[PDB]
Amino acid sequence: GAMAQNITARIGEPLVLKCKGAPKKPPQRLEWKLNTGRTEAWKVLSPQGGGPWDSVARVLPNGSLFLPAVGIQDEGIFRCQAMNRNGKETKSNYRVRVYQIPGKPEIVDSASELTAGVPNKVGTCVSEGSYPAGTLSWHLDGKPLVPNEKGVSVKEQTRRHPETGLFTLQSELMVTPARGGDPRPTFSCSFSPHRALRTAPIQPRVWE
Amino acid sequence: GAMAQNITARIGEPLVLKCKGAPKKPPQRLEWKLNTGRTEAWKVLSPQGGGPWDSVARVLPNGSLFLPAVGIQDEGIFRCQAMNRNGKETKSNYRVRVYQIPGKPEIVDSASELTAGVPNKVGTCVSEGSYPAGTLSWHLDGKPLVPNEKGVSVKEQTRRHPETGLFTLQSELMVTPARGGDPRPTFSCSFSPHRALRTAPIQPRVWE
Ligand SMILES: Cc1cccc2c(-c3cn[nH]c3)c(C(=O)O)[nH]c12
Ligand SMILES: Cc1cccc2c(-c3cn[nH]c3)c(C(=O)O)[nH]c12
Ligand SMILES: Cc1cccc2c(-c3cn[nH]c3)c(C(=O)O)[nH]c12
Ligand SMILES: Cc1cccc2c(-c3cn[nH]c3)c(C(=O)O)[nH]c12
Ligand SMILES: Cc1cccc2c(-c3cn[nH]c3)c(C(=O)O)[nH]c12
Ligand SMILES: Cc1cccc2c(-c3cn[nH]c3)c(C(=O)O)[nH]c12
Ligand SMILES: [Cl-]
Repeated sequence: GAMAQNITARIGEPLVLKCKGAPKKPPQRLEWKLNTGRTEAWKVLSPQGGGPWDSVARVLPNGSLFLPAVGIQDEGIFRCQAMNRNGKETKSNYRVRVYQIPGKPEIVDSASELTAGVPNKVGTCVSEGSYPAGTLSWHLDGKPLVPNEKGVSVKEQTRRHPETGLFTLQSELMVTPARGGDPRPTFSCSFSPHRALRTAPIQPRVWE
Repeated sequence: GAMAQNITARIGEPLVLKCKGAPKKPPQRLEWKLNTGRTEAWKVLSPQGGGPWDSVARVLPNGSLFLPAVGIQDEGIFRCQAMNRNGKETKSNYRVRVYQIPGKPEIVDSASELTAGVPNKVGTCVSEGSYPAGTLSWHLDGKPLVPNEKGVSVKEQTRRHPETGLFTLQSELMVTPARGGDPRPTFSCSFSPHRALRTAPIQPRVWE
């Protein structure tokens, strides 16, 4: 596409996009153009408004475009074109990506006792309500645990809420602990999209 | 009053105030209370909306209060109170003051020729369209010119636009230049509400 400002908008929160260069109050010669999941190619929005788009996006007295509640379908490109009283044309170009922060991740069904030298199911971590999906990762004493490595196996699962489209992630961690290691290791789970959300650590005990 | 967050809102621009602690989507147990120039003491706004207030301020799906175009009469106090799913009450308290930036100040009717030793009309400076009024100040070589001093006299005039309520300021500067000084001094005028807006300097000639 063209040079744009990248906007990240939270699902459910309002979004205001400025039409740069426009008159501060009506009358204004401006046009908004948007191409999102709600549109078949470009849709033109006028200051006069009207029609179904009035429940979704309206042009404000100052010429900004306002979306009361951003949803998944508003991902896309939003463009404004305006004229001054002087006569200069100004263009504004936005790449809108939407997001939702899931709830705090949770470790469920954790093991109390690992046996060094064999593979062990450590636990299952669950994140609910993210958009885009994101990923779950595991940590040992603060160091990141890399899958397909030192007897570390991770399996993951993504599910979509049938109506909101928000993702629920489930991650299963299996380790083979090393004979002669920390007999009380600390495992955590973190969600990464924005900062990271970490779980409460689990501290199982190992046969050495 | 009580402890509040101070909000400065530009006349003509939208304003969104977050109702902290509220659920991100309906159903929500929340109330907005506002006391501004549009109200006789407190006015309560509900998520259901309705009535004349729908042309002025509405409660968004996330419980924020939205004002499409702030005006002078929206100065005052905006309060929210909410219950989350856990059950805690959260309060949000805002003191909203509105403002407008005037256009660039201009020197009109400047003198090209001053005579040192007598009082001289240097010029007249004009600012249009501020809220609150603000004040005009004069500068000599970049250093601020203080009234009631070395033959420095300033007279000022404030006018109100009969429909928008915005202020137009007019300032007249009179100096008594000093014999033996800069024979080509530089005078500017600045508006102070936020940064300061300065005029193009005027450079008269002084007969020492
Ligand atoms: C009456 C009226 C005024 C303004 C826009 C629309 C649209 C529409 C155009 N693209 N997306 C929606 C429709 C429809 O979709 O039928 N009707 C409208
Ligand atoms: C109750 C309520 C609260 C907040 C916004 C709206 C809008 C609306 C404003 N801009 N875009 C949509 C409409 C509508 O007129 O459909 N109703 C609303
Ligand atoms: C590259 C670019 C950046 C920002 C705005 C535009 C517009 C445009 C938006 N409304 N009206 C026109 C157009 C075009 O449609 O030509 N191109 C643009
Ligand atoms: C201040 C004031 C003057 C006149 C009417 C109303 C209404 C109203 C509600 N439903 N129909 C009208 C409300 C409100 O309940 O928000 N406030 C008002
Ligand atoms: C009652 C009423 C009549 C006509 C327009 C609006 C708007 C509005 C239009 N563009 N932007 C905002 C709002 C609001 O969303 O507050 N209410 C309105
Ligand atoms: C001090 C203070 C800060 C923030 C909100 C409130 C509210 C209140 C707002 N809507 N509903 C109640 C009240 C009250 O009116 O009890 N006091 C408050
Ligand atoms: Cl007046």
